[PDB]
Amino acid sequence: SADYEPNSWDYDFLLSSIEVYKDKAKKLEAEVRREINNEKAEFLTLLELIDNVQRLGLGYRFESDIRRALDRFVSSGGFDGVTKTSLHATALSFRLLRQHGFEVSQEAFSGFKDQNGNFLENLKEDTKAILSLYEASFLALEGENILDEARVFAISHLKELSEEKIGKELAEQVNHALELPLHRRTQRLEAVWSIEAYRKKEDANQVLLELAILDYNMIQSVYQRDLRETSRWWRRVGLATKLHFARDRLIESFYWAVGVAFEPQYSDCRNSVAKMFSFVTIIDDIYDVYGTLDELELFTDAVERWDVNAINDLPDYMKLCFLALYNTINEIAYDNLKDKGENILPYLTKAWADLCNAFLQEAKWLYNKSTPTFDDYFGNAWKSSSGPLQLIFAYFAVVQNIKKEEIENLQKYHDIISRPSHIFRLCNDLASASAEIARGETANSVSCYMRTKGISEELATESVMNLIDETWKKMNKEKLGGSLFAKPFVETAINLARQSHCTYHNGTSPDELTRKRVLSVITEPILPFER
Repeated sequence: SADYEPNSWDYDFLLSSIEVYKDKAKKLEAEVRREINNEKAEFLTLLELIDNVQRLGLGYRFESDIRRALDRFVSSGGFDGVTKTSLHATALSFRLLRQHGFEVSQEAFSGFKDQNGNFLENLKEDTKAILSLYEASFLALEGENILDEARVFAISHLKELSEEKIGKELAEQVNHALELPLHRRTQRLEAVWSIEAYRKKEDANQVLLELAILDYNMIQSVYQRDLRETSRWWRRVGLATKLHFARDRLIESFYWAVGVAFEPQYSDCRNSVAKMFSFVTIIDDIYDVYGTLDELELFTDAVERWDVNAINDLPDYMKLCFLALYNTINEIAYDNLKDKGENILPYLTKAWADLCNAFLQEAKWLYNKSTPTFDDYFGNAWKSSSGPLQLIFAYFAVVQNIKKEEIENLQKYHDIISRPSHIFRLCNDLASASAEIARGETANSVSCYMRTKGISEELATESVMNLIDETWKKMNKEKLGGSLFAKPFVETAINLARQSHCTYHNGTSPDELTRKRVLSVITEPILPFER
């Protein structure tokens, strides 16, 4: 059928003094759509265009155009011949195809090996192709050994590189890929970086470049508006000021939400997740350092009973904390009862009851100086991260028609939200591993892994790294098909993982990097286009 219905992100709506900005955005967008649709353009060129469009942060806007292009690139058999011509073309086309649900085999790289079954060592000459292969390897599924091998062959060459041999441009490109592959970096962060990079190319498509900048700043404006309303709500609750021991992480929480749902039409999800993580921060502090087991026991009990007529059992500080959570969640339940005509309160309260219990378990292991095996510890840790609770709330804010089966699967911690949480927990612990280890702390996935396997931090650190890689492959299959959930929500879940990779780094300085990123994504707009 024909679809003439409007999009929640069309400039005609998002840009309703400004009339000037709208017309230009639409004109630029029109020309870009024409290019992606160019029926007579060199295939490799078409693919490189799609790649920039996406890297610059505009893929969500030309989603159907790109699928259409990839479709005729396959039917015409342009892909079959490419897998025999260039490595760069194969890898790039492979990544874009798999990314868009297309069925591709790892055997498309078998033609770049030798009799020994190894990639031709001379391929390292074309650094560009090596970068492409690298990026594509990350979309590997379980079993695809060729891709795993390709990732190895790629990193070897990229590390042994230098600006002097490839140039300041390609060099900056290699360092970026290594820092974090495209498939794992959040879309908003990758866009800021690519836009700064593209605007320096002497042959960069000006129309596309202006559109990227204009669109990026437009979306950022929504975030600022979103954060403004949420900052008002937060300050209204005043929970952060009344609890002298608690730390305020509203801005950091919002930054985190942007990684989960960057599309402008997702303000609710963005706000729901920002608010939720904000409460998680305070409650986490309550169980981690402030509360005594007797009190923690009472609070946990209160969240399970979800009875407002029993807050007088809690000590003053928890009494305030509990009522704030109680109302906030009931608020969200109301919104859903009003919009979807469904009572989801049980699902939201269960998520919170579960989290608190995970927090309680850690408080107990800590108090009793217990030493659970990695499996028991981690099993509890990926839940205490709040990752699945955040996804359960995201669900109701992302899907229009909720399905009893889907929510029941989320309630059972289906792979869709558990896998990303595994990564969430692992990236957090990895970043603080060295610190907590040299301090005698054992409450950390890496530390726990060390004790459970009896190996060095270096050894354990690698094991955790490989653990993440495996999780990504299983996570990639979920999105590729055979999922109970709609692909849109599968991507949301995965974004939690992506955000995890970005908010947890080694270090520019660590605290310095977290400041720059939050500013480049929320506060400071991108410098206007220069002709």
